Amino acid sequence: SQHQNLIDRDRKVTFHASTHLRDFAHGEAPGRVMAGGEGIHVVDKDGREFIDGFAGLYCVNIGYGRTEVAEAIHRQALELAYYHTYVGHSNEPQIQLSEKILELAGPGMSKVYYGMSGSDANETQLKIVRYYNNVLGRPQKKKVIARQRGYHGSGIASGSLTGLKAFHDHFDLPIEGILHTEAPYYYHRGAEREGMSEREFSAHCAAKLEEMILAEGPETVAAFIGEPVLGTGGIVPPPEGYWEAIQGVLAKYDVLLIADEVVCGFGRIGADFGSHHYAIKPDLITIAKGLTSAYQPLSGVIIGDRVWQVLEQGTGEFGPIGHGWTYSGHALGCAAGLANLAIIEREGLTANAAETGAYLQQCMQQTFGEHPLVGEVRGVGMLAALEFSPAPARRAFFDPALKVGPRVSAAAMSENLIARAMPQGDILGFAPPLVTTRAEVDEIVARAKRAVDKVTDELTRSGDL
Amino acid sequence: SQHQNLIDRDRKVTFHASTHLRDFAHGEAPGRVMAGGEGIHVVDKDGREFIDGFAGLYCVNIGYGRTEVAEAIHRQALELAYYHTYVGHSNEPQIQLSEKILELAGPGMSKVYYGMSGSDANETQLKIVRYYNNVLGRPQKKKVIARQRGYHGSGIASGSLTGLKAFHDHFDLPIEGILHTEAPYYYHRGAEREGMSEREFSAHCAAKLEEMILAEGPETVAAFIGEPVLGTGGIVPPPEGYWEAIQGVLAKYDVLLIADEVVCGFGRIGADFGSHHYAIKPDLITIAKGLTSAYQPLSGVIIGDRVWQVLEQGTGEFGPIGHGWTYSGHALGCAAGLANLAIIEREGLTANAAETGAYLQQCMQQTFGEHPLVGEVRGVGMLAALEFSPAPARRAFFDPALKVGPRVSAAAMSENLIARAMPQGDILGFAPPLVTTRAEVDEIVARAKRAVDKVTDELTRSGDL
Repeated sequence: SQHQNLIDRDRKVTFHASTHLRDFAHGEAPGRVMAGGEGIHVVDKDGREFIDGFAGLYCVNIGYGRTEVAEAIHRQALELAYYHTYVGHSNEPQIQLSEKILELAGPGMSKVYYGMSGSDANETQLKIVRYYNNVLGRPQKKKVIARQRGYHGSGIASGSLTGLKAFHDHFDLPIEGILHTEAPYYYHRGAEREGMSEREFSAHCAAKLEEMILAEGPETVAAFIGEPVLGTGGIVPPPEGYWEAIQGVLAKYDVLLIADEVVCGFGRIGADFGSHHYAIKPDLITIAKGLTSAYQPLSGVIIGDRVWQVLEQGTGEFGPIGHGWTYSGHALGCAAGLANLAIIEREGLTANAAETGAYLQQCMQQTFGEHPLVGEVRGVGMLAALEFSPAPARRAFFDPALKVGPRVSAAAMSENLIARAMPQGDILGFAPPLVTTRAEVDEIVARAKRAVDKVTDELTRSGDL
Repeated sequence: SQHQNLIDRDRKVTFHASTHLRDFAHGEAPGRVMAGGEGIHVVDKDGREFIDGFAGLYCVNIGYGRTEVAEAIHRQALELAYYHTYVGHSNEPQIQLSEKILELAGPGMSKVYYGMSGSDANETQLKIVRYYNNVLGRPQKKKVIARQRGYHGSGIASGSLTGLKAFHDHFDLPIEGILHTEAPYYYHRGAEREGMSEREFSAHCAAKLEEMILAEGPETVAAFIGEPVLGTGGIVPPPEGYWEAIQGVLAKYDVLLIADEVVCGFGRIGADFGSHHYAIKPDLITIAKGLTSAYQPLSGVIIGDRVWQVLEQGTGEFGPIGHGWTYSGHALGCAAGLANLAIIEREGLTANAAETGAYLQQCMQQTFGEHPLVGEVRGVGMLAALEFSPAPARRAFFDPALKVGPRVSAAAMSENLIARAMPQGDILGFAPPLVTTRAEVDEIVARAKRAVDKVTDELTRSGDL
């Protein structure tokens, strides 16, 4: 077919993200050319239509095929596609978008700096943290604490913040000065902690954070970064009491709080930001993904009042800040951001994420809460996940070599449903577009059920369950 | 005016690249809202029209106002704006663009990996170098040598590669494992080396590189990164013999070569790549800017055959590579890339850059070669620069406090010419669009002369010459 001819051309020329590079180049690993889509559906080059239960990568939040966004980009392209935004230069969409972002983020947020990826936004965060402490005369106050199973990007420094092995192994990461405290992941607590409640587990996490700060010396610890809800690390809502306990420790030691809102931002869990939902009061916020629904690459750092004041002090002392990306503030990116945010507001998609997301949780709990392959059903808003187990009542894990998670994802693909096998475990993840309806939730759940049942039967017959 | 009211809105909400953040927020530093443009001209919100002698930031290479590129973006947006390109997934523009990129880069280049900025492409390069040596069982062979005054981006690791103070000071950079050898900058050689010819200075640079490699231990040195011609570090063509001597040293010690083509790529110096012009045979190539002429954010890493072979070996051993950006391979970015490259080909812009670029060099030499303020006139292709001096014959440098470079750039702005004051010196830089005609060169030069003469008269009167 034309589809396979295109794949075979691609094998000769493209290094793809998260791909078995040898097997893809040599024809053993599969490819797929995506060609269209509308709503929650994406279509491949053969015309095969899938329900995209993952919205790309937690990002096609307003759905596919938004002509309205294409027209917004085009109107701006016929005026000015690009000029730099260095040294006080701007474009009108960028100015308007900064206003809209700050309105959504709320009081306490001061300014926006633009990039193109969540990874580059976290590079910017790290430079800000270093500059902040140098300006304040605290040259040792520089270490940054992330968490096991956090996901913060895929570069050298941003990938050091990430707490997943795939982004460190063979790359000599993390770099110096980046530390990892406990995964905020109750279902993975040790067997010895079976009896812990969520709140006791949160207390344990806060105690370990405080111990880390004290062992390192509080005068050396600058910042803590966390997603409100773990995304790529497993779609894991925080345990009861977690954010209140963590914030108390950070305040005790004057440690900055960076909320990584790349997944949770702009409606994903039923609030404007995950920080709003969980009563997190960050000093700095990372955004991307749902900022433009992926129609253009755009990222942001939202700088709070406290840090901004010190950025003013530093530039007063030392001059213009030594930071910039050529495409920072790209007018077409900002035009897409404006159109995307206007659609979210006009269509009430944050409320749909809250209400239909609650329905998603209800349907997943009903369908999978007593399934013999499912150790945990979890989620919040338009995020959900199923973590598989050979013995749910014991929170047992499968031998990773059985590839249970990947196999369930592949079985879902055979039901024409895209749902992601999450890394470092056996977990089927869901992050559907925020336009998803209750009827579409029912169809996603029904297809997922057939896929989980199929792999359950295979594992029964092979003696692995 | 409406323009200043827009700027004043922006002062309250946006952190700009390379901006005096305090003075801009408080109304004491200027802004400018850019709103339109066609060809070599860019227009602000008041309708004031400038010749952009810097093509944005060395990047609007096919000129402003290309409705053809807007239409290509729009056509693809009506099909599919975005799906991820992870795990062997692709889109048709991405496949086509990989083929076109490799055709231009030439034999020996094998694959393309996509990002959004030159900075993120150099993050990828660093991960590749680490992975390569770990797979080969050389865990110690990891150091990366860049050069003083090189520019490789503005992140943590990418900014560590950069060899300019603004991207290090107050940020605690460079990170460990990154070294800086001699600036490839003949006019800045020490007074103790006044008598060196360019070839002698190149031999000196190669000797200092060998000295560094031997002092570090060759078994600990993994790679060397360089722009063929320094861009942001001063618009500095390499001295005669430089790339021949450096490449011999790198082969002698089994050090990989990364050519950073973000500025020189896609016609800027009159060849498809700067490496072609200077007979550089790199193992890895970084690309951005002229890849899309800034119409969409897009970057690339081009991986050569020998590095690709080890990426295959490593993925064969360890599985899919732990690297990805959400927006890698964005279909609208690749569509703009294809339209941009087709325009460069159809209009013969690489040849224009060679031919009209040579004319630019001649005009700059004739107008400024004996100008009392100009210590050096230099350039190649469509890159040119004037470095100012209080005594050209001594290669003397101004007290930076006089701000000669910034003053000349501001005087050029008063002639409605954008030409950049380069960092860390008194240098007026030029990187006009590759469509620039000979008559446009004459007008650029004439406006620059008026600006240079104005500041010369000020400094003559004040006794600073």
